[PDB]
Amino acid sequence: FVTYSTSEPAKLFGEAGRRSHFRARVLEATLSPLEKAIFDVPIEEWLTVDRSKFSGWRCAVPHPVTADELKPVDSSHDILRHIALYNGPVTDLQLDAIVNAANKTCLGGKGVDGAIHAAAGPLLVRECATFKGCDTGQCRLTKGYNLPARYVLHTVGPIGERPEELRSCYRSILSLAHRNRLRSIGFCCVSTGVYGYPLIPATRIAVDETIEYLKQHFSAFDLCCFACFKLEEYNAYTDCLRAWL
Amino acid sequence: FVTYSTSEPAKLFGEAGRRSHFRARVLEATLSPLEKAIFDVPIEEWLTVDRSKFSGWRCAVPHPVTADELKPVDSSHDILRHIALYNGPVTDLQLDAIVNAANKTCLGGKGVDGAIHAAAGPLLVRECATFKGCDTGQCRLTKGYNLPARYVLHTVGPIGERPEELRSCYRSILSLAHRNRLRSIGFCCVSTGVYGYPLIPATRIAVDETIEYLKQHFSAFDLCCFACFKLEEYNAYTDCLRAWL
Repeated sequence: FVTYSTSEPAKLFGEAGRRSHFRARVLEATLSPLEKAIFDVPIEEWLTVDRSKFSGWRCAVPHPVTADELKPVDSSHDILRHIALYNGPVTDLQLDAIVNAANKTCLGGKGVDGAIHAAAGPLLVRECATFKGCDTGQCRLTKGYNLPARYVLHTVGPIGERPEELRSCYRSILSLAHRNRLRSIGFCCVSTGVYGYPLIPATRIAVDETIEYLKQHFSAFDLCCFACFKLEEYNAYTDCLRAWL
Repeated sequence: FVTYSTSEPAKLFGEAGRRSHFRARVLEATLSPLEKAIFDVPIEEWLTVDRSKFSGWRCAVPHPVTADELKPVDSSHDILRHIALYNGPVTDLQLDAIVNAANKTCLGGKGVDGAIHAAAGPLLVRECATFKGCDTGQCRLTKGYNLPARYVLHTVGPIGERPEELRSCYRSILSLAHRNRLRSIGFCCVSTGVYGYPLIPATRIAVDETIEYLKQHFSAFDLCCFACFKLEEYNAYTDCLRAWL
């Protein structure tokens, strides 16, 4: 078997040119009047506008899930009344923001990242192309475009099992949402999955940081929802929350 | 609104470290005995083995589509009896190979690339990590693992509308499949979609190269199938094939 269509290169060198070239093509593309109208809404204004007034805006989710439909893990508990689990994709959630597990370029990728870009539509990556990427453990904020949610919080988790970098992601998301007075957030499972942060330790950290933030800042959030696409993820949160209790 | 969780960096610099680090974590991971058994099958041997004999192998597609279920565009025509269209994901196809629209690193990404890695399972990226990426217009061959198809042909199409680079992809895929005596190939729509190669010109090229290969090499293939996830794509092939006739 031959396994490549030409001679092998001198060594591995390709990658960063593709991404800069993609970023360049995204920035250079001509937006329609429909798209431009949506794209120019100032970011802070997007929270509250009526998005149906733009013919370019087509909600990507047929039946979005609103905050009133998300039951907390314990309505009696002073902290855990602000926490809910959703057994489905984070893109269903019509909240102030959802979290995207991004990479340093913020230009899309596999997994939840690709799902979010696909639901939000082409303007999401256009907004991401305009800023200088995202560092590991930090968070960027954009509009959510065709998402039911208003904003996306793009964070960059660690590749491996680096507890202090993943902690930082949760800290950055929570502080940035709070700074902008966003009151409901839908999380995805940052850094988990194939070759990533093992599920239970990751979930431990997510739960621990989010509860610590809620304890220390009474007035910050109405709801933090952990969207758990897979049943395994849902059960990890359930166990960690029960183990936290 | 604050849109980033810390100070802006001096300039955009991050990206290539993440990918090399991901590649490193993939290569360093310990395979199970089940996985190792599958992974060590020599590539040329994989075509013909009985994959059900490995407990690690779980076909990712419940009801795969075999070549006998793929009707050609014209059974009377000497060339077009070897061409079929499928209105569904390329991952359904149980053929000798399917084509992945990859990036230069071959480590996964958005779109069909992510779909293929997800269906094939974690060993696909492990095999990709072992080689020196893929150049634009060239093609790499790997085993397909949990895919119904035996192999994956990872090509790197151009980002923009570069006809000679996309031609090269089709030429590389076709010549590499033929060199290895693979006789049935499932294509995806290389380089198309948001910010990419416009659909009709891309499809023109795919059709033109594939038919030219079939004309010149009578004995190469039994079937080339264009998997068209979206109806728009299906109609583009139908029009190009009809326009070729």
